Amino acid sequence: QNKCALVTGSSRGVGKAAAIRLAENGYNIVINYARSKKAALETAEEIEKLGVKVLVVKANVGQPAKIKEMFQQIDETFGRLDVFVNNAASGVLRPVMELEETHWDWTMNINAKALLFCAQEAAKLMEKNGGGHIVSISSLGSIRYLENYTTVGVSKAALEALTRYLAVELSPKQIIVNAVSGGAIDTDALKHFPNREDLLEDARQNTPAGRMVEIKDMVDTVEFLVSSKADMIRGQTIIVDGGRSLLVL
Amino acid sequence: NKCALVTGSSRGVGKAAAIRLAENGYNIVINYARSKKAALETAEEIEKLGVKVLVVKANVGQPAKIKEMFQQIDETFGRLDVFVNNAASGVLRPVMELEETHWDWTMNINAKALLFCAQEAAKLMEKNGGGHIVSISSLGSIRYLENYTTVGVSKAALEALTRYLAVELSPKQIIVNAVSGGAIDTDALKHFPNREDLLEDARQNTPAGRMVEIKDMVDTVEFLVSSKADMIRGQTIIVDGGRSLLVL
Amino acid sequence: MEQNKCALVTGSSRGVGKAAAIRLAENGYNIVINYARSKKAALETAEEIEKLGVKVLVVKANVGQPAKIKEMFQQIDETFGRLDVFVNNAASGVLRPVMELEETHWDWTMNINAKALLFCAQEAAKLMEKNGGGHIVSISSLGSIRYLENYTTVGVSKAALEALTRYLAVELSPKQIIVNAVSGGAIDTDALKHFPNREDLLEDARQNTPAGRMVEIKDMVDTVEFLVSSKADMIRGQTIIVDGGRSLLVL
Amino acid sequence: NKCALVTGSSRGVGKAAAIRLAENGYNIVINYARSKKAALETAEEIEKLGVKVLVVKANVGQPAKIKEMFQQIDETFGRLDVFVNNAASGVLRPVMELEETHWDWTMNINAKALLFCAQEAAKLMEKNGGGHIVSISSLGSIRYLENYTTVGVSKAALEALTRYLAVELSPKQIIVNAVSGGAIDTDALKHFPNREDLLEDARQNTPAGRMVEIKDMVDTVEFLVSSKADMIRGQTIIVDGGRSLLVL
Ligand SMILES: NC(=O)C1=CN([C@@H]2O[C@H](COP(=O)(O)OP(=O)(O)OC[C@H]3O[C@@H](n4cnc5c(N)ncnc54)[C@H](OP(=O)(O)O)[C@@H]3O)[C@@H](O)[C@H]2O)C=CC1
Ligand SMILES: NC(=O)C1=CN([C@@H]2O[C@H](COP(=O)(O)OP(=O)(O)OC[C@H]3O[C@@H](n4cnc5c(N)ncnc54)[C@H](OP(=O)(O)O)[C@@H]3O)[C@@H](O)[C@H]2O)C=CC1
Ligand SMILES: NC(=O)C1=CN([C@@H]2O[C@H](COP(=O)(O)OP(=O)(O)OC[C@H]3O[C@@H](n4cnc5c(N)ncnc54)[C@H](OP(=O)(O)O)[C@@H]3O)[C@@H](O)[C@H]2O)C=CC1
Ligand SMILES: NC(=O)C1=CN([C@@H]2O[C@H](COP(=O)(O)OP(=O)(O)OC[C@H]3O[C@@H](n4cnc5c(N)ncnc54)[C@H](OP(=O)(O)O)[C@@H]3O)[C@@H](O)[C@H]2O)C=CC1
Ligand SMILES: Oc1cc(Cl)ccc1Oc1ccc(Cl)cc1Cl
Ligand SMILES: Oc1cc(Cl)ccc1Oc1ccc(Cl)cc1Cl
Ligand SMILES: Oc1cc(Cl)ccc1Oc1ccc(Cl)cc1Cl
Ligand SMILES: Oc1cc(Cl)ccc1Oc1ccc(Cl)cc1Cl
Repeated sequence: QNKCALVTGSSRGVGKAAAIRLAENGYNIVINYARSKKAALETAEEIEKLGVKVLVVKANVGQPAKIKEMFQQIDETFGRLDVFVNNAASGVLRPVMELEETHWDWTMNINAKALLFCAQEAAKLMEKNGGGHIVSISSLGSIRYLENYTTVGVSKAALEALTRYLAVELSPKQIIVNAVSGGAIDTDALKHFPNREDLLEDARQNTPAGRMVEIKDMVDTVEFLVSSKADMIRGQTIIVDGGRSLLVL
Repeated sequence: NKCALVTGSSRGVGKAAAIRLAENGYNIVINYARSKKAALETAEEIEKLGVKVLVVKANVGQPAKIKEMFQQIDETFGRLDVFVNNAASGVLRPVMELEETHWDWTMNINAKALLFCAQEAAKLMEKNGGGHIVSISSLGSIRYLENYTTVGVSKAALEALTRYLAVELSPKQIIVNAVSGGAIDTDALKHFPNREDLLEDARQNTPAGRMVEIKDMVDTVEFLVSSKADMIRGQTIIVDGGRSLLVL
Repeated sequence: MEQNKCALVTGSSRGVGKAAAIRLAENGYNIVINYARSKKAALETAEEIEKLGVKVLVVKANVGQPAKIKEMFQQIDETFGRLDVFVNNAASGVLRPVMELEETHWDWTMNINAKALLFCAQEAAKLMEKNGGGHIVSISSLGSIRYLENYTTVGVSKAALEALTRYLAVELSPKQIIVNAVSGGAIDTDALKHFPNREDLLEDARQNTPAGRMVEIKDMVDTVEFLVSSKADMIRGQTIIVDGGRSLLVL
Repeated sequence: NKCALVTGSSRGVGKAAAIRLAENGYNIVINYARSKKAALETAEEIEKLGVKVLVVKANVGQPAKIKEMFQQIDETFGRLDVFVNNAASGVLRPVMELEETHWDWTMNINAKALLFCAQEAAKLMEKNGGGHIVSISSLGSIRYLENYTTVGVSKAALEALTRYLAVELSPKQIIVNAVSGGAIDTDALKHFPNREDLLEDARQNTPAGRMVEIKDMVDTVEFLVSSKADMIRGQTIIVDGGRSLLVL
């Protein structure tokens, strides 16, 4: 058969566009979501027009038992997996002094713990045909301060560190692991930020490139990192931000 | 007089940090999870230096135990000036063998602890116009150490939390940083199946020509809480004899 | 002015630069080959590229001299009338212990490895404006940010090269010029013969790279090709490390 | 009595560092290129602290003048324990306006100088048990500062040379590191056509709620030469009030 790709959180936004790009390149697709079922089924219908097979799996990736159920479905339906894009994220955006334990656990479980358990199940499927590629999506708040972003920034720093440990430990399985970090993108996720207009204004005005990052720019780097043209890039996080992080003022 | 808490100060780096702060006149809170005998021995040594000591058993992996410990500090000393986040644990095995409990145990003790300890520290620090927070990290936050995934991932989280705390606690005049060490010959190395490899690497490959010692880590902590480092914020200072520079 | 896009690669008579130029030619770019002394190698290279059905200009220019750079870009404007891609690849160096370094060793290395990018980028930007933009990619190594034995002159020059990459990436952005770099681990090429510890570098790369093999010229060229492709237009002032995971390790 | 050299110590950070070391008991070598009166005033101030001072005119962009200066230090004091590479100059212009003379000027003074000065320092230090070398850098080494290309590129070269020197001088018992600052309101800042924007950005956006002062740079230099920083090697410590953490 043909190669298969899973993209977590692919009902909308970056994940959806990544799943479509992989489908355009001949991959069968696993679409994943937590609650936005209608958008997930609509994405699946769009992608099936390309002549690939699509499996839609509801699985909150913050719960390893749901991860394991999802991968059992992938194994039953396709019997293989070749590309895995860890893209889903959630979070609680408030000042650090107001954070509660549930806010930390929710965010860390979905955004960083997910990669460890998805990577384990992905590797077991990838070993069947000789390897594969894993790419995670991160942001500038892993290494810099974004206002109100503590829970998510800390999870993304864990995610990038996990990307390094997996990149070393899964190399014997011929699995290539890396991450792509973005500057701000005008998706539904920005609506979580009470300072949404400030972020957009800053991206529009202060990005050296002269425009904001778009979903296509993140997808283009994902595509490269799964393409076989990037097999000796390992454990790296590539920053796609139009040059915004280079500045001071 | 000012008061300092060091989590995990029954032995190793934390014990030495607490002793150094006592030598500097700070009253001390010693904290442990199970090593009570060692914690009381440490408290006895520190009272010889002429400061007061409070010993608190509190597993920092549990926010409720954290809150209890800072309630005792408020009742005993009524203030806090220095907080060193030093306690760590972990499960050291290959990534494919890790289970959810191994992740939760490690992330709760090593990284979640700083969040809840920092919130409680800040509440006490702002009573007297501020304070300093320093956390202890290692080269595995940014590089690969064998079987160290749970711990390395938690130290990367801790350094990122250090950056977020350093910005958001600045209005309270609290100065927050971290110190990352190369390998040190403490009881922690007993957790590693490759202990002898780590020591031999540190001995032979460190440019300085010797291993990092506890004293080197404490020297940087002492600098970071001294008032001479108040415009260093959110930084992780690497103390490794130059080991991480090499790319053999 | 040429109808098809045109690319310059400095130091393209052999090694990574030669391979990058052949790759760009395979993708339809007309090519400027550049060398300082290896004229025969540069001419054989151009002959292989002409068989791909693109035009090739061969220019001798020591890129450690800004005057020779200006002459080179004057030849490119005269022959092709445009430049769309510029890959700053040439390097030289003096490999010895830091205590044995003399001023001439520093000047030679900095001039060819780092100063070259500034003046080549200025001249490239002037040509790139004829068609509204372009891409500049420089080649660096792990010695920019780490210690590599005997590599002080070159490592310091590559750190300068990577900082110049960031400054150019910001300041050339209004001209729609995208500037980045690619940093490699060790590759079995003619350049390893410059190292008195060549065997130790090879043993290390072969034994300690997580990928289980050494970087090859092809892996460098694959990244170059991506960074000039239009798929990387919002990557700016970054250095992408291509080392099989080697730099991740400690022990 | 140990001896310390600080390049460019007629005014600004270099002057304050020389004063601080003199307060700590070091004999001092003051260095300048053109500000003779200022250098002489500085020496007079320092002589009042009870230490010996040597004033040496040497343009550090010229390795022959560097060699001459260290011969004078050897003859006068017979030793050197601390060397602070602080002198800098530059040409602040957009990248398209830069000429080869602007590059050579800036690179010779800011980066070439550390190589040759560290070579001569090491020959003196290794004769007497070793020493410390600290260079001063800025955020422009790793970030973009407007018009700062020549200086930012030279400072990236300086931080790389700091790494290479840290490794290769370790067998001589010489500890080499760097300190990178945010903006400071010194005479150097008047070379910037956007000085007012740098000052406003530093005052408004630094999380600490104030600008870095000369004293904060000096405090870190003092640490990095002190014995308490002997296992910090080839690191650049950022002193910027947390400014570099932000995006916006
Ligand atoms: N937008 C931006 O500016 C930037 C985004 N990022 C990263 O890009 C990635 C995608 O974000 P973006 O596309 O903007 O966000 P969107 O809100 O558009 O999409 C998020 C996707 O994640 C899914 N998801 C959320 N939680 C879970 C969960 N527990 N389990 C399974 N799926 C889940 C959502 O599905 P559902 O509705 O069912 O929850 C949705 O499909 C994230 O990792 C984000 O951190 C990085 C840099 C910048
Ligand atoms: N040793 C090394 O090579 C290096 C260590 N580090 C870091 O240094 C720090 C100290 O390690 P080190 O001194 O070597 O180790 P030690 O084993 O000597 O000391 C660990 C201390 O932490 C305490 N501790 C462990 N878990 C908890 C918990 N849940 N709650 C409260 N206290 C706890 C221990 O007490 P108890 O016995 O009661 O559990 C002990 O007092 C750690 O953060 C480690 O990550 C960093 C780099 C290198
Ligand atoms: N080989 C490796 O392990 C690695 C190499 N790199 C980098 O890759 C790049 C290419 O190296 P590599 O292909 O291995 O080296 P090679 O020796 O194979 O080729 C070097 C090329 O540079 C040219 N060159 C040297 N000096 C000048 C000059 N002054 N003016 C114009 N051309 C000049 C040479 O031509 P001529 O003979 O006429 O002088 C030759 O064409 C360099 O930037 C290097 O730092 C990076 C990481 C690893
Ligand atoms: N001010 C700031 O915001 C920041 C400064 N820095 C760094 O701090 C260091 C000191 O700068 P700062 O104190 O602000 O500047 P000042 O202008 O106050 O002092 C500069 C000193 O350098 C000397 N100097 C300049 N060129 C030479 C030369 N060729 N040979 C010998 N001495 C020379 C000057 O003496 P003379 O008059 O005789 O030439 C003078 O004593 C520099 O490395 C700078 O890059 C870093 C971050 C921020
Ligand atoms: O990580 C991100 C970073 C930025 Cl700058 C913008 C959006 C991002 O993505 C998220 C942020 C918060 C939540 Cl609740 C969910 C998502 Cl997807
Ligand atoms: O973090 C560390 C890094 C290193 Cl190189 C050596 C020891 C370390 O500390 C620990 C490692 C594992 C566990 Cl279980 C507990 C501790 Cl205190
Ligand atoms: O930069 C490099 C880094 C490595 Cl690991 C290997 C080779 C390199 O390339 C050079 C090294 C020295 C000189 Cl003189 C010339 C060149 Cl092309
Ligand atoms: O390096 C610096 C960085 C900053 Cl933010 C401010 C001043 C600096 O120092 C200089 C900058 C330019 C010149 Cl001509 C001379 C010097 Cl001393």
